[PDB]
Amino acid sequence: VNSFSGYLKLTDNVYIKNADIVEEAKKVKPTVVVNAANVYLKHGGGVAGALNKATNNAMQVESDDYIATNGPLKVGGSCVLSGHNLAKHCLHVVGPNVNKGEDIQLLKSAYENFNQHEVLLAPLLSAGIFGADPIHSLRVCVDTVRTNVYLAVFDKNLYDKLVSSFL
Ligand SMILES: Cc1c[nH]c2ncnc(NCC3(O)CCCC3)c12
Ligand SMILES: [Cl-]
Repeated sequence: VNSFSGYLKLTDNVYIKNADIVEEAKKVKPTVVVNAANVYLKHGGGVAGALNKATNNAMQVESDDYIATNGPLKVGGSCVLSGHNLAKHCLHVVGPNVNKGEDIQLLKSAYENFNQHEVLLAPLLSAGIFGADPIHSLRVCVDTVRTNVYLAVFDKNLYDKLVSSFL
């Protein structure tokens, strides 16, 4: 039993809800919130820009130190950093950004990072400003993640189409 509430169940292990991931994380304070990161951990917009804003830029400060030490992530890769006031940990996951010409096949590799965590709050990887089809992203999520994932979809109109088209 967990404190995730109001989710529609899609599979044994995948759940979904129309919700602002920022407001969800503050309410639940999950063990892991997933960020839709880029390789530079520059949290300028999208889910990443919103989460960082909610941390009063502490996420960005921590991220800049991480990059200065370790260099950029790989597309499809991840790192675990602090969750600040939103969660215990933030799993920064880099899905391919179609608006940069990045290979969409790397989306499966990106979702594989979720399997290292028993329970996560997460957005659809490569959706929104990363330019991929959110329906496809949901399919890859369901077919790749085996741990318990609570997907937050910000757009109510997008949320309804995702549910209404799920096979
Ligand atoms: C930008 C943002 C703020 N809070 C959020 N919570 C969950 N998802 C998000 N953006 C990913 C989308 O696919 C959902 C609708 C268009 C992009 C956000
Ligand atoms: Cl977005």
